[PDB]
Amino acid sequence: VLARKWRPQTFADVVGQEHVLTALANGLSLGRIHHAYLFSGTRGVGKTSIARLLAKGLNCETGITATPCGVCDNCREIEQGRFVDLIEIDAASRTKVEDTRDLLDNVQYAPARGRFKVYLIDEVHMLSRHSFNALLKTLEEPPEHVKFLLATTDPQKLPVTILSRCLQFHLKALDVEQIRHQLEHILNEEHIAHEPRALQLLARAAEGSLRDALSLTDQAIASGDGQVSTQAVSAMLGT
Ligand SMILES: Nc1ncnc2c1ncn2[C@@H]1O[C@H](COP(=O)(O)OP(=O)(O)OP(O)(O)=S)[C@@H](O)[C@H]1O
Ligand SMILES: [Zn+2]
Repeated sequence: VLARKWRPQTFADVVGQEHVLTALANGLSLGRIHHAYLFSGTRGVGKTSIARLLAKGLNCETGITATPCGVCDNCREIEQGRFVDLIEIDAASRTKVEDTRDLLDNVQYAPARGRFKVYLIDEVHMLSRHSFNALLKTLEEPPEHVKFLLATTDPQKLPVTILSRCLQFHLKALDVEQIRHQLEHILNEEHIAHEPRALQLLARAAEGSLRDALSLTDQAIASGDGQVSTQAVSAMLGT
């Protein structure tokens, strides 16, 4: 679907989180790396995308950069989600509760391939109290070669002892114009027909989320004869 196909592959592909992208790039470019990053914000605004690019910028074979090359093996594997040094943890999953608990109790201090062992934790506020302390403990005695990239829609639900040990970045819900322009850009690249009004209606219905925006666009295309027209979208949205 559009959402997976148009996942940001470079900071330049990211829509509207400038204040965050400028700080991450400055830090990366000057070799100033903190041990833990926290990305907060609502739904589908780009938290995981940015965390993933940061992990990519940190392990690029080309060197620590704010512009991962995107063609080296480390970059390709991270992209595929099959990189040995990018350990993805989902605190919100009912199914991976043990793996979540175990991996955090057994941090692998030495990367096997890349220069850093990276942990990316989704919805970190949903971790058990046990794991919170496991994490805290690691953030208190920062293993080198190991970086923690946390994401969450509710930073406040997080123990202040942990929040305090991260570099916090607050992502904003995206503007109607920010979303509208991205949809237009994507549809132009896909060579899919669209009408101005139709895109305005989808951007508005997305209500701040680029992911919901792409999901609504994919539904529009599928139910509207392989195109995005004002008439078909209005009917679909109940305009
Ligand atoms: N700022 C953005 N710029 C460009 N595309 C984006 C942006 N935010 C979201 N997208 C699209 O939305 C999809 C999901 O975005 P994510 O980065 O996973 O959002 P998120 O903020 O982590 O959302 P959750 O998991 O619901 S909290 C991506 O694969 C993109 O196609
Ligand atoms: Zn690379």
